[PDB]
Amino acid sequence: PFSPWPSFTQIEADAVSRVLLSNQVNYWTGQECRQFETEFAEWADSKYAIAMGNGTLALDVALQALDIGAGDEVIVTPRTFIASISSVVNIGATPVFSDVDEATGNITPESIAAVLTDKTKGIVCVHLAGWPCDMDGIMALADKHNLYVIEDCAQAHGATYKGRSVGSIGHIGAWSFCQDKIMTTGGEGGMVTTNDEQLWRKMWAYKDHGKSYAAVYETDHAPGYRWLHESFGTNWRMTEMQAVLGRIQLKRMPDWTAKRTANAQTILDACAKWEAKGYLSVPRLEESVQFADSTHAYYKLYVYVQSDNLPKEWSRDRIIREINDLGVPCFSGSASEVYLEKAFDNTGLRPENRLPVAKQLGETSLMFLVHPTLTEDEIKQTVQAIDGVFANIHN
Amino acid sequence: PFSPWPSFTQIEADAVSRVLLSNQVNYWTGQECRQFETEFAEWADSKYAIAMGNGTLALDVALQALDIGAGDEVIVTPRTFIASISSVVNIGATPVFSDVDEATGNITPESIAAVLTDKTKGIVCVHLAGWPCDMDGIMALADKHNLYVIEDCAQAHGATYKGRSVGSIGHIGAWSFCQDKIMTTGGEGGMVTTNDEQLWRKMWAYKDHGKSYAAVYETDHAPGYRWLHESFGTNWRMTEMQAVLGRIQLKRMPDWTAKRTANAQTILDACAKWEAKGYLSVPRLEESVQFADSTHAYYKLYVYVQSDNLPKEWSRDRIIREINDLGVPCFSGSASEVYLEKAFDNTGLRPENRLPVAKQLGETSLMFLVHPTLTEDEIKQTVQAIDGVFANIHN
Ligand SMILES: CC(=O)N[C@H]1[C@@H](OP(=O)(O)OP(=O)(O)OC[C@H]2O[C@@H](n3ccc(=O)[nH]c3=O)[C@H](O)[C@@H]2O)O[C@H](C)[C@@H](/N=C/c2c(COP(=O)(O)O)cnc(C)c2O)[C@@H]1O
Ligand SMILES: CC(=O)N[C@H]1[C@@H](OP(=O)(O)OP(=O)(O)OC[C@H]2O[C@@H](n3ccc(=O)[nH]c3=O)[C@H](O)[C@@H]2O)O[C@H](C)[C@@H](/N=C/c2c(COP(=O)(O)O)cnc(C)c2O)[C@@H]1O
Ligand SMILES: C[N+](C)(C)C
Ligand SMILES: C[N+](C)(C)C
Ligand code: NA
Ligand code: NA
Repeated sequence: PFSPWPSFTQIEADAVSRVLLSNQVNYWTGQECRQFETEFAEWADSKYAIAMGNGTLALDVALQALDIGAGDEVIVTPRTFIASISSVVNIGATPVFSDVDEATGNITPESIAAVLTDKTKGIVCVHLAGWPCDMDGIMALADKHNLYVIEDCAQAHGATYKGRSVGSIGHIGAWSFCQDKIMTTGGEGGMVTTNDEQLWRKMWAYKDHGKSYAAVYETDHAPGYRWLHESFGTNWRMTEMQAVLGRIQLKRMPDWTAKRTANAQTILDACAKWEAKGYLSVPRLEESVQFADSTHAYYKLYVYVQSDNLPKEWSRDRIIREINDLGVPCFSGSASEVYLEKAFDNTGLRPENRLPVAKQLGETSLMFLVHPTLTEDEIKQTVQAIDGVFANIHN
Repeated sequence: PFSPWPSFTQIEADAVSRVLLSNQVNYWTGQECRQFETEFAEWADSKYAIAMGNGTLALDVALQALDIGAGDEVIVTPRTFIASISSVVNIGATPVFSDVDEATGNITPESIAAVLTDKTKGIVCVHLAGWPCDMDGIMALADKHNLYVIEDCAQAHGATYKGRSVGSIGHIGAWSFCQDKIMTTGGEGGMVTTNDEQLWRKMWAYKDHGKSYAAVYETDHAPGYRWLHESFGTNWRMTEMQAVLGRIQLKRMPDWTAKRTANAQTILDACAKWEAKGYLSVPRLEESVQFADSTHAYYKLYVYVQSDNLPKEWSRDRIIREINDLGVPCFSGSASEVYLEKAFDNTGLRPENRLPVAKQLGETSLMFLVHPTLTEDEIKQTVQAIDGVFANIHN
C-alpha cells in the first residue's frame, strides 16, 4: 500500500500517554483543550474557537447559535459529505440545494442567488477538497439578503481566501479532525471558529449542557453547589488526548500544507499533457484569475475526465480501475448529489431536477491522494500510472 | 490529597499508544469499539450494545430510537445531573418531574404514578450513585400505561437488580464513562444497551449519519460509491483509544466493584453508631428487604444528616467543612432539584411546588468517595474524621 494517512508519530503517542497518566483527561480537569482553542483561533485568524467532538457537532452547534430552525431555509451544497446537509435537517430547518462550479466543485454566488427565497436564513458553504468558495460574492449576497454564513472547513485546514484563513470570514467556521482529514486528532475531533462574542458564548454553553461562561468564570460563587445551567445544552466536548494531538499538528501545518501542495502540483503538472489532448480538465487554483491571493488546502486532488473525448471502450470508472490495477490509489471522490440518498425519500427536500454541474462532476471526477507522508517514489508511481493509462487511451 | 480517581495505569497508557501508532483510530478503521460493544453487551446482560461519545449522547440516541418528541411527556428525576432531563427537552419532549425515595434518592413507582398522564410516553429512571431503582415496580407501571423505560446507568456500572445487570431491564440502558465514573474511558465515553434488534438498528444508524446497518453489512455492493444513508443522523461515535480503555476496565470491574463495596461497607459501618445516636440516617441496600438479590455499584457513598437532631451550632454544611478541614473529601452530592436551574425559567417545566423528598435530600446529603485506588489508611482516615466530627456534635 501507499504510505499511511493518518500516520501518528512517537511524539503524538508519547503526548496522549502523558495526558492519560496525568489523569487530567477531561475539558474540566485539564488545560489541553483550552490551549488548543486559543492556539487554533490564532492560527485560523479568528477571535474565538471552541473544541468540539467532531465536525458534524461543529456544524450542529453553529446552527444552534444562529437560531436556525423550523421554517428557515439554508442553502447547502449537493457535493459534500452528508453532515453538511443533515445538520440543517436535524435542527428542523429546510436545506435547499445550490448547484456547484464546474472547476472548483463549490457552491457559487450565482447558483446560491438562483435558489434564494424570502425564507432563506443561512448558507452552509463547503470549501470542497480545500478549494475556498468565492467568499467575497457569498458574503456580499449574505449582507444584501440578511443571511448567516457557516463555512464548512472540514476539508480545508490551511486554505486561505484573499489573505485570511478559511473559517474566519463567515459568521462561524465549522471544522472536522476526523481520521483522514488534514488535521486528525486521534480518530475524531472538531472545532468552531467565530469573531462574534455572543455566538462564541452561545456555542460554548450549548456544547457544555447550557453552562453559562459568565456563570462559570465571570461570577463570584459561595462554597458548595454552583448553579451554572442557564440554558439547555448537551455534551459535544473533545477529550484532552484529542486536544494535545491538535496542538502538535497546528505546529506541523506549514510543513503539511507545503507537502500536500508539492504533491498536488507534481500530479497536476503530469495531467496537463492529457488536458492538451482533450481527455482531462485540470483546474488549478494558483492559475485562476478569481482565486488570486488564495491558497488550496489540498485535502484531496481532483481532476475531471472530458467524457465526450474518451473512446467508447473507456470511461471514468475504467480509468479508476486501471490506475488501481497499477497499485496507485484513485477514487471517484466526494458524493456529488447527496440528495439521491434514501434519507431524502418522501421529504420534499430532493430537487425536482438533478443539479447539472453537480451531476457532471460526480460522473467525471478522478481523485488522488496528496497527504504529507507520500514519498517521492509514490508520487512518481502516481504520475507514471496517469501517463500509462492516458497513453493507452491516446492509442 | 487522597488517591486519585481516575487513575490511569501504564497498561492503559501503553494500550492507547499502540492504538494511535496503528493509525486504526476510528470506529470505521479499527475493531476496538466493535469488540468493546460485544464485550460490554455480554457484561451488561444485553443482546446489543453501541459505543457512544458520552452518556448524554447515549440518552439522546435512546430517546431518538423510541420516537419520543413534541407533545410526549417523559418522567424524569430532579436528583441527577442535568443531562437526564435536558436530553428530553432537546428532542422536543416535555420532562415531568417525579419525587424520589427518601432512602435511595431514586424515582419510585408511587411518585412516578402521581405524575403520569395520557401524554406520558417514557420514563428516564436514574440509578443514582449506583443504587438500582425498583425495576419490577417501574416496568409493571410502564406495562400498564404503555410506556418506554430508559435506564440512566451513568452512576451504576456493576449494579444489579434481582440477578440482572442494570441497563438490561428497561427498553434501553444509557451509560457514561466520563472522567470520574466507575468506568472512565480517557476523559469521555458512553454506551447504549438494548435487547431489541429494531431499537439497536435505529440507534446504530442515528449515531453514524443515518447509515443503515442493513445497507452497510447485509447488502452486496457494486464497485465504487456506496449509498448507505437511508435516514438522517449525526456523529455521536467513540474513538478507538476510548474503546481500548473500556475493554481493559471491563476486565477490572469485578475487582473495582469489590473494592468500592468494601470501602462503602467500612464507612457505613462507622456511621451506624451516629445513626443510633440520631445524627445520621444510613440506608444500606444489603439490609433493604426491597433490594434482595440486588447490588449497589457504589459510584459515591451517601448518608444523610437528621437535621432536627443536630445542635443549633451544627448543620450539614458545617459537617462538610469540618471533615474537609481534617483532610477528608466530603460533598453535598448530586443536585437534588435540577428544575431550580435558570434553564427552566419561563418554560412551564417546574413542578407546581418543590418536590419535598428531593428538597430534603439536597439539604441532608453527605457524600464520600469510595473509588478503588483509596488505600486502607485513607478509608481509616475517612472513618476517623466522621467519628471526630460526630463525637464533637454528641459532646
Ligand atoms: C470515518 C471517516 O473517516 N469518515 C469520513 C468519510 O465519510 P464516509 O462515511 O466514508 O462518507 P462518503 O465519503 O459519503 O462515502 C460513502 C461510502 O462510499 C464510499 N466511497 C466514497 C468515496 C469514494 O471516492 N469512493 C467510495 O467508494 C465510502 O467508502 C463509503 O462506503 O469521508 C467524509 C468526506 C468525511 N467527511 C466529513 C465531513 C464532515 C463531518 O465531520 P466529522 O466526520 O463528523 O468530523 C463535515 N463536513 C464535511 C465537508 C466533511 O467532509 C468523514 O469524516
Ligand atoms: C466533567 C465531568 O466529570 N462531569 C460530571 C459532573 O458534572 P458537573 O458539571 O460537575 O455537574 P453537577 O454535578 O451538577 O455540579 C454542578 C456544579 O456544582 C459543583 N458541585 C457539585 C456537586 C457537589 O457535591 N458539590 C459541588 O460543589 C460542581 O463542581 C459544579 O461546579 O458530575 C456529573 C454527576 C457527571 N454526570 C454524568 C451523567 C450523565 C451525563 O454523561 P456524560 O457526562 O455526558 O458522559 C448522565 N446521567 C447521569 C446520571 C450522570 O451522572 C458528569 O459526567
Ligand atoms: C495560518 N493559515 C492562515 C495559513 C491557516
Ligand atoms: C452483571 N455484572 C457483570 C455487571 C455484575
Ligand atoms: Na408520536
Ligand atoms: Na401515553
